[PDB]
This record gives sequence, C-alpha cells and structure tokens, in this order.
Amino acid sequence: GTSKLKYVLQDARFFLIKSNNHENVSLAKAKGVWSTLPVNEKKLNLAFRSARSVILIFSVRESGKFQGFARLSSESHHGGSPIHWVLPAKMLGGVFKIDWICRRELPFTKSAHLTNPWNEHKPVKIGRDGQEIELECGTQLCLLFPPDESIDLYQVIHKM
Repeated sequence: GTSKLKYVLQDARFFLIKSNNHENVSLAKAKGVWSTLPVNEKKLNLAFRSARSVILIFSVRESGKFQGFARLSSESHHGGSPIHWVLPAKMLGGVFKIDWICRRELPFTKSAHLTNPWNEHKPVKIGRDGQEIELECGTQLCLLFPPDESIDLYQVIHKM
C-alpha cells in the first residue's frame, strides 16, 4: 500500500540531489549516507530541524531519471569512515545518515506534468543540486515512483 508512504511524506520538505555519477548513488544506497557541498549542507541541516521529514530525491546527471528517494535521519557529522566517493574531498561537508524510502528509478518523462514553484515553475526534473521542491510537487513526485516492496516504512515512522 501507499498509506505509510503518505504518512512519511506528510508535511515533509523535499530537496533535489544531483550526483555526477552512478557510483556515488550506489554507495549511498548501500551505506545509507550522503555528503554534499557546504552551501547545501547548511540548507539541509536547517531543514532537518524544521520538518518532520526531509526527503532527498536523487538524480544522476545526464541519466534522464531519478534513482530514488531517502529521508534524512540525522544532521551532517564529521569523522566516521572515509567514504570512497568517486569524486568528479575536503571541500565536501559532513556526512548525513539517510533511510531509503524507494530505491527504484523514475524516468523524467513520467514527471513532465509536475512543475516546481520554487524554481520558476520549471519541470521538477530541472534544478541545481540542493534545489528545494515545494511540498505538493514533491509529494506528487515521490508518489510517481514504483513502489519499493523491499522497504518496510515501519522503522522510518519510528524515527519520526
């Protein structure tokens, strides 16, 4: 069902994350971590304190698709286990822990009806790394993804 998913997305904030390569998104999916540039790290730390759920929606540059979405489970922290990001290292901020909600892909062709008020109503696929996606557009975008039946949102609800 979609009921627990809708509950997780209630009053959430959404941010577009753009990765230059698939390798880093694969690492994030395997390890439950993400790191971004300091300008976006600051935005995400502020958002994490401000909302019940902060959702990162991932897109590998030039792939034509989103690769999934995840909920921040922490603010960024330093020192843990130098993640072997395939860089396109110090200019990177701290590490956020994330819980994946969906590891399935969504092609941009499926989101063409969704525009983001916070980016001049351009299609939601369009945006720099860290672009905030308004609540209604972000909710509808997440609901377009194929259900990920490997994920049990019960534990995610408990972190809220």
